Parts: sequence; structure tokens; C-alpha cells
Amino acid sequence: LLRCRLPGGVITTKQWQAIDKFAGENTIYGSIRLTNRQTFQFHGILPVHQMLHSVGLDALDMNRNVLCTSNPYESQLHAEAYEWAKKISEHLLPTYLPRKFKTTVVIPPQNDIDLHANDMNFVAIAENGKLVGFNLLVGGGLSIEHGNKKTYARTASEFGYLPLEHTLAVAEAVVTTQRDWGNRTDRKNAKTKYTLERVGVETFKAEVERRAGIKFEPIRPYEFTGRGDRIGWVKGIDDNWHLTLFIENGRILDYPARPLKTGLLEIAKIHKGDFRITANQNLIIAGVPESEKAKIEKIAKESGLMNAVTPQRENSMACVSFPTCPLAMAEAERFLPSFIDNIDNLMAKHGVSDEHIVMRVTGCPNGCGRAMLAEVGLVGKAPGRYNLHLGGNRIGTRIPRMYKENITEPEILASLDELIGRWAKEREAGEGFGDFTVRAGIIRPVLDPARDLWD
Ligand code: SRM
Ligand code: SF4
Ligand SMILES: O=N[O-]
Ligand code: NA
Repeated sequence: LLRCRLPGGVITTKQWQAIDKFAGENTIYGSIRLTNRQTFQFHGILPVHQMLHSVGLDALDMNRNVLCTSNPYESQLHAEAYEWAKKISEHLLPTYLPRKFKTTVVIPPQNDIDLHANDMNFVAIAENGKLVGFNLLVGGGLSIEHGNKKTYARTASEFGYLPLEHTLAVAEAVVTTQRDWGNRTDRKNAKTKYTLERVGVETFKAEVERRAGIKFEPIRPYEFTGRGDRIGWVKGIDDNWHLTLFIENGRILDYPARPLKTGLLEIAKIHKGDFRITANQNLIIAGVPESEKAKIEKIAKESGLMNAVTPQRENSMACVSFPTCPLAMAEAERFLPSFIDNIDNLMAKHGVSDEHIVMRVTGCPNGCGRAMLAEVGLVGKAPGRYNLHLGGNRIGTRIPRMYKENITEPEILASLDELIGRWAKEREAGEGFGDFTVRAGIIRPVLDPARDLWD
């Protein structure tokens, strides 16, 4: 189990060839696994620090990888936002945190980084194509304990707006308040989401302003329209293009007839710019001169990196789980493909094959696969059994309530077949499945997680 500090998921082609070699000759699995926190993992490491440090990479400290929207519609905004994600990352590097701390830099209208699963969030605010500040959202966290109503997933709370110059002092202030006010006794209550609920958002906020040496201004408008990656070619700035490759489960391995790993090595060798690991476990070959599109595209196409999948598969995600995770209760990564094969059939059957439902499977309640922010979330309870949650939304600002408990795939399928059926026929124009289950009364919404997540 090795993981890199790779703020924003940006990794160079030189660094890629380095992790490609190691994965292939120094691990049991021989794969590169892209995670949903924009970094990679090796599985079955049989020194890695030298191999990493040589290409200017390092393994992480309760601070996890700082995320940054990978492919903003306003392509010019990435450079600055990424610069800030990298600054915050080095600035937060070693104080001890009671529990781990997760941070992101979001570029609206995209919430691909899933900000509500994190402790500290900086929503970029730009004027005239220039970043002028950030709206600070604090307190997200998805981890729960089965049957423990004292634990809960919570969404981030808005603190206010801050000029760009106050970024680092604000980041440090949230970290330190949390550290000092974190529950000293129990670790399962040491998360920021718990502290906020204990002391209150305004109380925590006031302390943060006090320590930062600032006063938050009112939140500046921002909205999100989605969380998915922009699969395929999208036009960037100047004459450059970005090809985002869909990688199922983010598992990069050479499969028979689908040399995904070799393909990425090949592309890495001729690629101008760099790669960007997305929060959806995909990979962006970034900054391809228009003149190179055909080269890059030929390789990706031949390697099976560009095989078309349904929009459903592109918006589905699962955590690692078995065989490498020790906390795994049920399959996640290894269950998703055939499970989505079934969901695909179901989407076809109802005439919604062009639609998608943000569907996630987390191997255990720790919540790594972010099922607690999905429209349809599966939380492993035991081998082959999951709790089925429903009612989240496409943009990821609502926690889905438990709908069915400790059920098997055949039972999960039967339930979705019926629900998807009702959605395909009764939904309003452009209405997502999640919002639909809530509107149709299939599931009560979770309006205040700390108080109404559990029935
Ligand atoms: C790889 C990944 C899932 C995936 O398929 O993408 C994953 C994998 C693991 N996570 Fe995670 N988590 C992953 C994203 C997250 C997320 C989602 C996110 O951050 O966007 C969450 C939910 C949000 C949250 O933290 O509230 C998450 C919450 C946890 C927790 C529960 C934390 C808590 O507050 O209780 C644990 C267990 C722990 O550390 O307490 C954990 C533990 C683990 C470990 C490291 C198991 C361990 O403790 O030894 C898992 C390693 C499995 C393996 O064999 O590789 N992981 N984990 C992601 C790696 C992130 C990274 O590179 O830093
Ligand atoms: S959610 Fe559970 S099973 Fe999945 S990777 Fe995280 S700790 Fe392991
Ligand atoms: O890697 N789990 O936070
Ligand atoms: Na993926």
C-alpha cells in the first residue's frame, strides 16, 4: 500500500513512466490504481521513496491529497486553482490532527472532487477569468459505523468568502481550531464534522476569523452542475486539447486485448504536457496540441482506453475493498463491472440507456467509494450484502438515507428495476433519479445529517 502526495492529480509524463515501471516489476498485482482522491496506489509492494523522490514525488501526517477540479469548462482557470491546491498542500505539511484531514479547491460549476466528503473546501471565485478569492466550506465527512447512530455522514458548511491573499492563514486556522477542539477521548468523534456539530458553525467560524486575522465576507454566488469527468476531447486554451480516458475502477493493467497499461506508457512517451488523475478515477491526457490529437487518439483507441461505455458506467464508482483492503466487508471494485452490466440492462429495459444515476459502492462504512453522496449508494455490510441508500442528487449536496438493509445483489437489482422503472416513466424533464425518489416519496430526504440521517 503506497500512495503519493499529488495535489490536483497532476503528474508528469516523466513521473508516469517511473510509476509504470515500478508497478510492473515491484508489486504483486503489477497495476497502477488511480484513486478517487486524484492520486495513485500500488498493491502488494514487495526504497519506493527514492524512486518517487527521484522524479520529484513523495509519499505523505493526518493530511490527505488536496484535490483540484481537473478539467474546468473555463480552461484557463485550472492553472491558478491548481497553483493554490499545490500551495495549500505544502503549507499544510508538518501539528497533529485528532483524525485525518481532507481538503480541496473546487472550480464551479464542477463538483467532480465531491467537496461534501471533505473537511476543508476552497470554492474558487473568478472575475474576468482571474481568480479573486474563495468561498470556504468546512465539515464534510462520510464515514459511519454500522448501527452506531452516534456516527453520521455530513455535508460541508459555508463559512464565507475570503480574498485570495488570506487563503493560507484561513487554511491554517481551520486546521488548528479543529486540532485544539477535536474530541480528546474518542477517535470516532475526532473528525471536524463532529466538532462543528458540537461547538456550532458560528462558534467554529468566529475562532477561525480570530486566528486567521480576517473577517469572512458574505458567500459569493456559485453553483454546480455535475460531478462527472468530461470523457473524450474537450478544447482547452490556445490550440490545446484535453482527452479524458474512462478507466473502470481506475485499475490500470494490461488485460488481454486491452493493454491499458502499455497504452498509457506509449502515450506518456509522446505526450507534450502531462496527465491529470481525476476524482472519478480517470485520466486526462492534458494539453495536447491540435496537431497531436490524431497520434494520441490512435494509441488510446488501439489500447482499448477509448472503448465506449454507457453514460451509466461513466458515472459509477467503487472503492478498492477486497482483496487488498483489511476493513473490507463486501466486494466493491471487483463487484462493480458485472453489477453495472446489470444496471445497463436495466437502463436499456426502461428506455433510459442514455441517462445516468450517480451510483457508488463502498466496501465498508468507512465510505471510501463515496456512496454517501451518491443518488444510489451501496454500503457493504457483509460478504455479498450491502445497505442500499437512495436520495442523493447529481451534484452531491445531499446524503442518501438508508432504504434497504443487509441485502444481496439479486435483491438490490430487483429494487432498482422497480425504481428505475418508475423514474423512466414518471420523472419530470431533466429530473435526476435521486431527486425523483425524494419527490415521489420513495425515500425521505436527509435534511440535517447529525439529527436525521438515521431512522
Ligand atoms: C483508494 C481509496 C478508495 C478508492 O477506490 O478510490 C481508499 C482506500 C482506503 N482507505 Fe479511504 N480510500 C479512498 C478515499 C476515501 C474517501 C473519499 C474521499 O476522500 O474523497 C473517504 C470518505 C470521506 C471521509 O474520509 O470522511 C475515505 C475514508 C476512509 C476511512 C474512514 C475515515 C473516518 O473518518 O472514519 C478509513 C479508515 C480510517 O482511516 O479510519 C480509510 C481507509 C482506507 C484504506 C487506506 C485502508 C486502511 O486503513 O488500511 C483503504 C486502502 C484500500 C487498499 O487496499 O488500497 N478511508 N477514503 C481512496 C484513496 C484516497 C487517497 O488516495 O487518499
Ligand atoms: S470503504 Fe472500506 S472496504 Fe472500501 S477501501 Fe475504504 S476501508 Fe476498504
Ligand atoms: O484513504 N482513505 O482516506
Ligand atoms: Na474510473
